[PDB]
Amino acid sequence: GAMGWCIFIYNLGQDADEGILWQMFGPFGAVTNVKVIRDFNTNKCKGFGFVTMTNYEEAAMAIASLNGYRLGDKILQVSFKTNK
Amino acid sequence: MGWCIFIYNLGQDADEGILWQMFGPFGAVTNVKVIRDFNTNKCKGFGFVTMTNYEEAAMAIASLNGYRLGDKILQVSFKTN
RNA sequence: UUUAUUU
Repeated sequence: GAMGWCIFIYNLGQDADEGILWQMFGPFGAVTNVKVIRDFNTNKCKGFGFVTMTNYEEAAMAIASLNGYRLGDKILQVSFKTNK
Repeated sequence: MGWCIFIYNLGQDADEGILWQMFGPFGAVTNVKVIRDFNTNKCKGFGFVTMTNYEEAAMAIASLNGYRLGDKILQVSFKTN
């Protein structure tokens, strides 16, 4: 719908930035927003972020390819965002 | 803040209650956490306690290291970087 | 075997 679908990415590095998210997700389809969550005191990435994709089937393709992807030396976890 | 204490060789079913019961008697404790596998939610075998007072943390460590928890011998120490 | 897990 209008909100799109929100994807949660875990196991980003301390120097990860929005550019790394756009680059990873952009290829699978329309991406409308990205955000890296950063540590209040250090300004480093706390290790996770969010990407909003418009179309469910493109979001599902992204998650299938990127969940388990090795970025630097860490195995990413990616899935649709849950509440909290 | 306080002094962070590392506890290794916790079993799968270990929880915060067991850590509170062990370390509580030695002095002020402000946090306990058991580390769990994100998927299975089973304790991965270690946890942490934060105690406020350096000398009380020392006493807990010297007293509890080698403590037998179920079938397992615990390793307790000041947390390393 | 030394805690970033959902803005």
